[PDB]
Amino acid sequence: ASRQRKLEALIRDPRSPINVESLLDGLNSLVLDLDFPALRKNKNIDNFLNRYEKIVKKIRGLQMKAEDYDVVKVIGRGAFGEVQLVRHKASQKVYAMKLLSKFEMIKRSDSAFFWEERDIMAFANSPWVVQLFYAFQDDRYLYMVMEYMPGGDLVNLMSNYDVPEKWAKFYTAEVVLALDAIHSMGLIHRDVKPDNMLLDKHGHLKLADFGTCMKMDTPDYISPEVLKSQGDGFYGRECDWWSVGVFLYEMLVGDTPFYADSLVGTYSKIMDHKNSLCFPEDAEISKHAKNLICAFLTDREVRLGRNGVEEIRQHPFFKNDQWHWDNIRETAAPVVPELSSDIDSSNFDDIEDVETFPIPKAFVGNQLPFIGFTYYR
Amino acid sequence: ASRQRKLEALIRDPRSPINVESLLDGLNSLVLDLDFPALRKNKNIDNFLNRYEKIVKKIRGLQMKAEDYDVVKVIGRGAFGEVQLVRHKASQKVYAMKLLSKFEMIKRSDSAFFWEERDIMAFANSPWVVQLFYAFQDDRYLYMVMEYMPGGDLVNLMSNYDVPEKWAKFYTAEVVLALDAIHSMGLIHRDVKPDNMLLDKHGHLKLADFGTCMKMDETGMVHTAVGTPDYISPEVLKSGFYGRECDWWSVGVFLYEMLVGDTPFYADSLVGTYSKIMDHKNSLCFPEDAEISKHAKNLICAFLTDREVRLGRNGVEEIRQHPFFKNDQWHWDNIRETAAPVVPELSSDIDSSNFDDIEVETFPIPKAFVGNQLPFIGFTYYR
Ligand SMILES: COc1cccc([C@@H](C)NC(=O)N2CCN(c3ccncc3F)CC2)c1
Ligand SMILES: COc1cccc([C@@H](C)NC(=O)N2CCN(c3ccncc3F)CC2)c1
Repeated sequence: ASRQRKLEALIRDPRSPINVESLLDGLNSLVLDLDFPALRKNKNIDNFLNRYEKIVKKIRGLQMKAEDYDVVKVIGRGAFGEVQLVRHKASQKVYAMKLLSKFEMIKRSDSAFFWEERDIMAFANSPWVVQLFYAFQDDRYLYMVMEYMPGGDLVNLMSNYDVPEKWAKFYTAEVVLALDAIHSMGLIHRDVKPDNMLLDKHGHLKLADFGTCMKMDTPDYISPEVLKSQGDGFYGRECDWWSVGVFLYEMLVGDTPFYADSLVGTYSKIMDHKNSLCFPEDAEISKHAKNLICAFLTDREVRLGRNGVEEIRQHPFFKNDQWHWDNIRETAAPVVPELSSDIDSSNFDDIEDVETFPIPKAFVGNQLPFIGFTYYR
Repeated sequence: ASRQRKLEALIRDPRSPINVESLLDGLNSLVLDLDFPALRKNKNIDNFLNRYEKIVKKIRGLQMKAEDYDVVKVIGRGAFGEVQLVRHKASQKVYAMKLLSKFEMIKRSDSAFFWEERDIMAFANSPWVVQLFYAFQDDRYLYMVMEYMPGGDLVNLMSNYDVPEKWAKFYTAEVVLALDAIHSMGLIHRDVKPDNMLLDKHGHLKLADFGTCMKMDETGMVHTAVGTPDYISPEVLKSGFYGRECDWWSVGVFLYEMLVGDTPFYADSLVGTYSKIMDHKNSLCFPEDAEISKHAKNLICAFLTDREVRLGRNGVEEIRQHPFFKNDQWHWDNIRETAAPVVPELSSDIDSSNFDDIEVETFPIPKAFVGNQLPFIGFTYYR
């Protein structure tokens, strides 16, 4: 009665683990996990597969797949895969496509980070967060089709420009609002660095790579609390604000505040931040700028953005003739990328470069961890 | 594009193996098959189950289940389970509910017959076929909820009445139309007997128990020998392939049993019966005390021949046109809308007086994945 309506409503909902796409993943995964000669000696398994052989072929053909896209260039490599500039053959539309290796994720006991990353991108519904259009999978890989950010990352920008203060003010403010959005979604980022900051066709910020994001209840940018925790300890949204401090320093000064040749040296410097933070005497930087940086680069307890974002927004470093907080993203960016075509990847550095699951002797469920991943916007 | 529309259309279709109910069976089955302590030592399995623990509880609660019905009486027992007169607690509506044991079906290498049985009752869309309203499953059982047939079976009727010819004419004609419907759906019944013939509240026939039904080829034949023997045809005995004509043999037998009161090829032993059936040219003899017309005898004989020359080889028209069926009471286009010979006098909606009174082991906890629920993925059906 109402029960059939209730159940139908669960299945309709795109956030549901039992939506149509998830239920299909369930089927595809089961077939992938069971379709091996050794396992088909079991008559239950063999007859099941025979019954569902035809229909699962049909589905694989109809459903979205890697073959539906043409790979133009690899624009990123990461711990568990790569990012590809692609074009969808039919629509001719250009996207960024993130690939994640199932084998590697399983092998290296790390097979749950993608869920929040997927959800953030699918559902944030925010101009500070990169949009996911499609998520799908093969037997080897998870794929995430996102909107292509042709302006490249902030690491790129800082390496190709001496950044004046007015620019840094803009970018910092955009990072501030972006992080606030993430925080509103109940998330701590945990890895705010310019590698994870991307510029759109109009030179405006969007955040990408949400692989460290956690739902609330490289060391250069890590905060002292997070450092001391990992030997347990707990921490909050203020740890991201530390990283903004670092970011602003890097932009204005051009080196990282706690740079050392080794990683251990850097940790040691960060821990000793009260003494180690020194603005070089040749650095062309305002008092307000220095003030803000220092406000961020304190112990967790007294750090700017402990009492939320307003105190950050109200800081006088951010005073300017060009933009307000309510309209910054709708204003002219410092650097609008000059792009020659829809596949222009000039703001992305070139990249130079496999093993699958072994054929199992019994049921092992290597596809089980990824049931639910598929998403069609 | 159109692909997402094509795929959606597959899932919408109630005949599809990937409809929503089937996809859910898929999930439930996977959880039932994996949720055992030994298997959860595999981290893929354990974490999957943890993720899907809550939502699968929710689903089990929402979905139809045996607990939703109150069992009033067991009205039938069969090879792989039982038939229960039930009442659905909320609606208060009465149904017949057929149960089939998963364990037994698996154990006794017979785990596909129910598919056609389900489909026949779900989709026949015919007054000669018992309507299935719901099909569902537990970890132990398949359930089929059907319309309750309070008039009982023809075995019952024959035992409680000397059946005159006019009656037999009626019931035979109803069986003829019923079998024609089954045949139109592309099916050979293979087990036409009065046990499988049931009377509704108004005393009219519907067929039930489609457990022997087979889908014909594109050439009408079917491919190891089923049935209680009295009603089995010589071709099916000697088999080997056979067609729709083997059901018509059984109608011959049925008509004989109604009119005469014993089976045409009765013997004390089974071997004697087979021997008689095989020798039907000589063995078929109408007893001198039997109340039966020439036309009746003619029809029976027309059915009780070798497959090659049997009535209903050239379809049903020749059967319908046989003069035995001529009468003052009904035509073929309206028979079922005319007054039945015996309207059951029933005291209540749970009256089972036309049903005779009626006088367990589960799957072991498996050490590795074995997929005992896999054979039943797709069974669930909500009309
Ligand atoms: C742990 O596994 C992986 C696998 C691949 C990549 C990564 C990290 C290094 N970077 C990343 O995920 N991204 C998101 C997509 N980014 C865009 C590039 C253009 N357009 C839009 C993007 F979102 C680029 C950075 C980690
Ligand atoms: C092989 O396993 C089984 C298990 C149980 C029953 C059977 C067979 C022997 N009988 C059967 O299927 N039926 C259909 C339901 N029938 C109705 C009874 C009242 N009302 C409506 C019915 F359809 C009564 C006979 C076989």
